[PDB]
Amino acid sequence: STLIIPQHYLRAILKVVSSSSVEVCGFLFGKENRVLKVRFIRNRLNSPVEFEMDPEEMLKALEEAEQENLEVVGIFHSHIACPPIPSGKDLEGMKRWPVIWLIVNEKGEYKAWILNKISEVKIVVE
Amino acid sequence: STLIIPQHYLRAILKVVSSSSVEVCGFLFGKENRVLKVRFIRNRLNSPVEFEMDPEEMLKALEEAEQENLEVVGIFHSHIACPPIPSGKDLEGMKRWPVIWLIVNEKGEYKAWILSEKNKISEVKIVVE
Ligand SMILES: [Cl-]
Ligand SMILES: [Zn+2]
Ligand SMILES: [Zn+2]
Repeated sequence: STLIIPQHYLRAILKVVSSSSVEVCGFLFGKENRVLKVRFIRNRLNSPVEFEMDPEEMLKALEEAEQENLEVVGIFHSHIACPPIPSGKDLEGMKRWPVIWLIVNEKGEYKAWILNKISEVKIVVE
Repeated sequence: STLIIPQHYLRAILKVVSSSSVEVCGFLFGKENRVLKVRFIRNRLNSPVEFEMDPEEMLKALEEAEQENLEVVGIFHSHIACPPIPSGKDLEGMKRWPVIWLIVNEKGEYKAWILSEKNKISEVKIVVE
């Protein structure tokens, strides 16, 4: 498993994360394992230790991707301070949404994960 | 659930954690939801970011507890410089050991966790008495 993401999209995510006091989250839209569009979604928990997508904004984003013939390649979110490795609650979310999970933090670290076996996904930056 | 822990036991755990450069781990032995004995167990990973109990010591601790008519109320361990919230590895362990998981850190924070009837992470109220 690999995740192919354009450099400028990953840098844009990292830049938002570097300025956020709460966990950030959103969708990686595209095709196969290739990211073609990034969509931030509001973290309705407003929290530095967990996230939950605003459901109305989530549905709107999914509708817009469908209109554009895009699929959900992944879910991305950030951690504050701690490493980009799934938490226990993250693993529960990966079972609900078994796509690629990209995790980043404010130190510029990034790793990707996919599902009862969890494996790291190699990130290919383009 | 609710976890009732004596104040001097929780203080002892937190002050050991404050002085430790690796994750600390052990058993909370007792009755029902009441901690009656704290037993530290070597972290065989000798790691600041994860833990695993030395099997040798783990077995002895459980037979000692049995000799005193005590049951496993919980497992406790520490995180260093991260919130006291279950890691992904912790969740795997919580499914193998469905008891209360008390997590602390070097900032003196402490939270407790169990898996619900749907096997989801759920927070447990801690009563310090
Ligand atoms: Cl263990
Ligand atoms: Zn996370
Ligand atoms: Zn842990």
